[PDB]
Amino acid sequence: MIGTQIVTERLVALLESGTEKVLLIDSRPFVEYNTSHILEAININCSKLMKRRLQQDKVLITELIQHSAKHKVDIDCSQKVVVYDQSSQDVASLSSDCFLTVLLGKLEKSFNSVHLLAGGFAEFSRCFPGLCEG
Amino acid sequence: MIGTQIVTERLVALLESGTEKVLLIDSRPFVEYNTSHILEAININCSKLMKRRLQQDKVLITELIQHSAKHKVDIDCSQKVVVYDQSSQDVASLSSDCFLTVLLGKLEKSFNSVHLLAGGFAEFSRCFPGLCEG
Amino acid sequence: MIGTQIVTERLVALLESGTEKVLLIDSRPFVEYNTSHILEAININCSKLMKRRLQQDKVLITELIQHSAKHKVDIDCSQKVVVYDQSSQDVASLSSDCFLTVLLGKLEKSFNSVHLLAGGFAEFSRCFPGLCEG
Amino acid sequence: MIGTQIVTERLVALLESGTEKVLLIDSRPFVEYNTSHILEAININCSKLMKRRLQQDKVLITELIQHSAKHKVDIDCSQKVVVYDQSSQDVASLSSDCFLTVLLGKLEKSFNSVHLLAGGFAEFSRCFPGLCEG
Repeated sequence: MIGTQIVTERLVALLESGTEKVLLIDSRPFVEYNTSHILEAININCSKLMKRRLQQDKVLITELIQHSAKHKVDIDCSQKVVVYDQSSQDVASLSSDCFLTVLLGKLEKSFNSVHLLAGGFAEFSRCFPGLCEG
Repeated sequence: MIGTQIVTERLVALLESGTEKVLLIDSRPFVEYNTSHILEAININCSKLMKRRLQQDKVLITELIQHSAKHKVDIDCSQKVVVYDQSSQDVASLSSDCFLTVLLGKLEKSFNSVHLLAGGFAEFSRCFPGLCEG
Repeated sequence: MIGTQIVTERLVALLESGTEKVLLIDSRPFVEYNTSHILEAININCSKLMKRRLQQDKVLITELIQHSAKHKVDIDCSQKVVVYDQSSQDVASLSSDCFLTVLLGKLEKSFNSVHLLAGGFAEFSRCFPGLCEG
Repeated sequence: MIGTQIVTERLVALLESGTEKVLLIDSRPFVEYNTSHILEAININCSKLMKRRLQQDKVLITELIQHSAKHKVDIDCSQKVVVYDQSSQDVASLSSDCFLTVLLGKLEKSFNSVHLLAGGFAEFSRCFPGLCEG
């Protein structure tokens, strides 16, 4: 896993353009997600069990994404994928074995461009409240 | 689905010099596969029942690829993927609603480089019988 | 250089439905190009002198592509690239040290998807004479 | 231009792995570069003139990279490219028309993975002094 980031302003620049198709993933607990999240973000359960099954490779990230979608999600390895939790500043500040870290590895294998959101939902919701759904 | 081909000879070249990881997909009936197939190739049942599940996006291709593997098949979008049937010369000569075309469409979505083997397992086993497996 | 092909028919399909940007490269002598070439195709002189400059990496392919364009050719690595000569059936039938093979090698380095047109400008102009340009 | 970042720790993780080939680009003035820079970083002159020629598309970024290399540089669109200046924190904190911003656009077009180093040479040299050359 390489691990790269995108900042809020640049994500919004990305969303506002008909340039790229974005897969937005919210890796927080569902109460948080259901409470508020970035528009059209897909909730991927931050479970300790799900982490085990992903690293056991008994679940595929592409499988989890689609099962987690209320919509019928488009899986396409050309989609720019942005992941976020509550307040992680960068990939380096993560522990080697946590869920988000595991999630990024699986994603970087199935998608060409995978980025963590700098500051997480905390910063994003702080800057663009009109872009969050409750 | 765009549809590109690789000729039998460039496949071997692609294999011999391990500069790229190759995912080899045998899309023929199980009996044809189990008889003889290109070394290390993965069999994806030519089931019209599996077809209908793919077009329904009720099963993902990478899911279907890992299910059809004895070893731990590494789903990685930067893998070069080569599909083969019995004796298809190229992608244009395929019907609009056949398993292969359905298979290639879903594969090109999950994988960067996806190629049909020009001539199928007919010409390959006709040229490199030592690279086949009983 | 791996070496993959696209058949005349899938090229047109690739063009008609603008879901991908296509870079069309005519690798024949200038007189052959100027007579008739596939619509919008860029001519890259088959010069043994240009060959030697490419293998010396004294001229870059994207440099050579923009030099050989009347319009502003957008060098973009995510462009689908299709090369053609007069009547080459596939990449395997090419000599190890010919311009085409040298051209494809450098192109695959600068571009994600690079394909030889199966049958060259012979079969294409034999099938879509309306998509040729005098 | 999308614009993404990589932090020092993750760049070093990237360099230390035989996983990916990295193109390291130093976009500062040459006195700074010659004074000290990250090992094997290629100096790309931060010139106001060069900025104009790049945006006029009269110079190609792939052309500039190779001309700027004391070594014979490998241009290959699969190379992970990390760019850095003195102390830019993220892409969003850049002005829309500055050189670095122009540089990132051109690079993102010729390379699949292009990232700005979070904090620039200032932070990198602050953390890994043994990885800088004077």
